[PDB]
Amino acid sequence: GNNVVVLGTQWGDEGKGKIVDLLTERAKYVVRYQGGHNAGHTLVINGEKTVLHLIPSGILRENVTSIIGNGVVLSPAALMKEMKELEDRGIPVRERLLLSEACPLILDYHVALDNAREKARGAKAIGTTGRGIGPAYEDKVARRGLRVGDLFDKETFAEKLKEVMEYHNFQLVNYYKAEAVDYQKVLDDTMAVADILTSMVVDVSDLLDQARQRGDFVMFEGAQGTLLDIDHGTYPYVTSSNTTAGGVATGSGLGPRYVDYVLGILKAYSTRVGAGPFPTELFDETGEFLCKQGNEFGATTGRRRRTGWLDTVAVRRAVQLNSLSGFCLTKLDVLDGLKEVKLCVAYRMPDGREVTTTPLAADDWKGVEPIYETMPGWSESTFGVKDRSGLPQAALNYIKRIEELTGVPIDIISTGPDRTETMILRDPFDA
Ligand SMILES: Nc1nc2c(ncn2[C@@H]2O[C@H](COP(=O)(O)OP(=O)(O)O)[C@@H](O)[C@H]2O)c(=O)[nH]1
Ligand SMILES: O=c1[nH]cnc2c1ncn2[C@@H]1O[C@H](COP(=O)(O)O)[C@@H](O)[C@H]1O
Ligand SMILES: O=CN(O)CC(=O)O
Ligand SMILES: [Mg+2]
Repeated sequence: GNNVVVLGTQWGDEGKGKIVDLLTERAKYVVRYQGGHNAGHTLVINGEKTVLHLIPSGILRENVTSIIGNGVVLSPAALMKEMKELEDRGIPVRERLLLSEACPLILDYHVALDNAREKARGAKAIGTTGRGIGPAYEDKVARRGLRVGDLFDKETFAEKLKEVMEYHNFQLVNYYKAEAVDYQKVLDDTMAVADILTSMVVDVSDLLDQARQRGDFVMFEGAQGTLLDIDHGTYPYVTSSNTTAGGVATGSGLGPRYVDYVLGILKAYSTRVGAGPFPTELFDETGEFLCKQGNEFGATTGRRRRTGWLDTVAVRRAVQLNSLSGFCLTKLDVLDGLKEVKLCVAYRMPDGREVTTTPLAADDWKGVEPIYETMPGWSESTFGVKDRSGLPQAALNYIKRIEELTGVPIDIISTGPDRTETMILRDPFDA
C-alpha cells in the first residue's frame, strides 16, 4: 500500500532506523510522529555510520522529504546539533526537512525537571534518557507548553516563556531544592536559531492529505517500542507518548483510515534499557553473549541494554495493538553459534495459571514467569546473507515457528547492520 508505518514491536532498538533508511527508496515522505531526541538509531551505508535521534531516518536520501509531525516533542538545541552534524557530512538538512508548527518545544527547564523528578523517585526511578521528554509532554497536555508556532512572534514568545519559566523555577528551587534555569539564557539560545527553525515549518496534516490524494508513497517512522507506550506499555516504566500505530494519526494529522500496511520491526532476541518488567531477561552467559554479539548499548545514553529471549507472548500484544500486517526480523545473525534458541510461548502467572496474554501495568508483571519452546540453534554464519537459501534450516525453522506462534508473516529479514545485508521477501509498498 501507499502509507506504510514502521514501528518497534518490543522495547525500541529493534532496528527501525536501518529498515526505514532501506525502505524509503521509493518513498516521497518520511514522518516522525511521536517521541523526541530520546530515540537513537544507527544507519550504515557501505560501512559509513550515521547516528540519528530527532531527525527521521530518511534524511540520507534526497528524493525523500523528511517530516517531524506534531506528535513529536522538538528540542531546538537537539535539532541544530544533528543539523550541523549531518550538514558537515554533505547532507543538506534544511532542504529536505519540514517540521510542524504544532510540535511542542523542549527547552532546558524540561531537562532540569526530568533530572529532578528522576532523583526524587529514588529507587523507583524510571531510568529515563534524560532529554526532558516527559516534562515536555506534560506542559503540552496541560496546555501551558510552548510550540513551534509561538516562535513566529518573538515578542510574545519571550513573554510566554517568561511566565512558564517562573512556574517551573518555583518548583525547581523550592520543592526540589535544585538550581534555577536562567530565562535569558533560554531566550538567547532559542532566538539564536528561530529563523532556521521557522523556515522548515509546513502544515503537515494538509500536506499528507494532499500527498495521499496524489498516491504518494509515505513512510511513518516510529520511535521507541510498543511496550513503552504511555497507555498500553509497562506503566509507569514507559515513555510519555503513544508509541503504538495509533500515534500515527494523532501525531501527524493523517486520517487513521489511510494506513495501508503496518510493518513491525522484530528483533531476533529482546533488549530493554531502563527499569521495568522483562520476563525473558537473561542474566547468564547467554545474556552477556547476546549483549556482546549484538553490541547492545543505547545509542543515546551509552547504557548497556538488558538482554533476553524473544517473547512471543509480548510480541503478540504488539500484533493486535498495532494491527501488524507483517514483520521484519532483525539481527538473525546475532544468534549464530548458539547451541539452542528459545522463544517464550506463554506466561505462568504467580497464582498458577498458564496464560498467553500480557499483564498491563508493571506491578501486575511482578511474579510472571516465562514458558519456553527450545529450538536447535545454528553454527553456520548468516551475517550478510541476502537470500533465504543462505540460511540454515534451523534458522528457517526458527522463522516459521515465530510466524506460526504469531500469525504474522515475516516479510523482511535483516542479517547485518548495513542497508544491503537484508532480504526483502515482500515490499510493504507494493503489498
Ligand atoms: N548484527 C546486526 N546489527 C544490526 C542489524 N540491524 C541493525 N543493527 C545494528 O543494531 C542496532 C539497532 O539498534 P538501534 O540503532 O537503537 O535501532 P533503532 O532505534 O530501532 O533504529 C544499531 O546499532 C544497528 O546499526 C542486523 O540485522 N544485524
Ligand atoms: O528510543 C528509545 N529506545 C529505547 N529505550 C528508550 C528510548 N526512549 C526512551 N527509552 C526508555 O523509555 C523510558 C522512559 O524514558 P524517557 O522517554 O527518556 O522519558 C526509559 O526506560 C527509557 O530508557
Ligand atoms: O536508541 C535508544 N537507546 O537505546 C536508548 C538509550 O540510549 O537509553
Ligand atoms: Mg534506538
